[PDB]
Amino acid sequence: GFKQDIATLRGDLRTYAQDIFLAFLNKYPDEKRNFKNYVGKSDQELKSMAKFGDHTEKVFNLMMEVADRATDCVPLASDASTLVQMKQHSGLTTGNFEKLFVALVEYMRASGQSFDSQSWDRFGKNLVSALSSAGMK
Ligand code: HEM
Ligand SMILES: O=[N+]([O-])c1ccc(O)c(O)c1
Repeated sequence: GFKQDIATLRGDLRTYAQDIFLAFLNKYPDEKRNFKNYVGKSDQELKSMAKFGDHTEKVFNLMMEVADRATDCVPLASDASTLVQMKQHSGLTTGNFEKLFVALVEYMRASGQSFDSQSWDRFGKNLVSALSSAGMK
């Protein structure tokens, strides 16, 4: 289920982080607007950049923190607030996060593995609604 998926992901976090983030950027080309240093580079090129692996993993580490602190795939309000208030997230709307988890859910379903896709789908929707309650546009 959800808890095991957190362990699966954390076990090889950098690899999953990159795979899922690439699936997201490729599914929603316009989203690269929030990542000017990633434009005009193939998946394999992005992989070779230090800050791509570093940032993507640090994103997914935080995401696993929030996921693990969640109850029934409902994240803590304080975790959503953290995400809203991050200076790096100044420009963002819940739409950015919604698309990320759409991509994440899609990745899981297409994976050979028994991820609990429905739980992650719920977690994503519940994060979005919590982001809104903590003040994100
Ligand atoms: C649950 C979802 C997310 C989590 C947990 C998360 C977490 C983080 C973390 C930890 C950092 C700092 C990374 C570092 O120190 O290198 C970061 C930076 C950043 N994030 Fe998020 N993030 C999420 C979603 C998003 C989304 C959906 C977008 C835009 C589509 C976004 C855009 C950015 C930008 C622009 C930065 C700083 C510039 C950069 O590192 O690319 N984040 N995020
Ligand atoms: O949301 N993500 O997955 C992100 C956000 C910023 C990054 O620099 C990154 O490599 C991934």
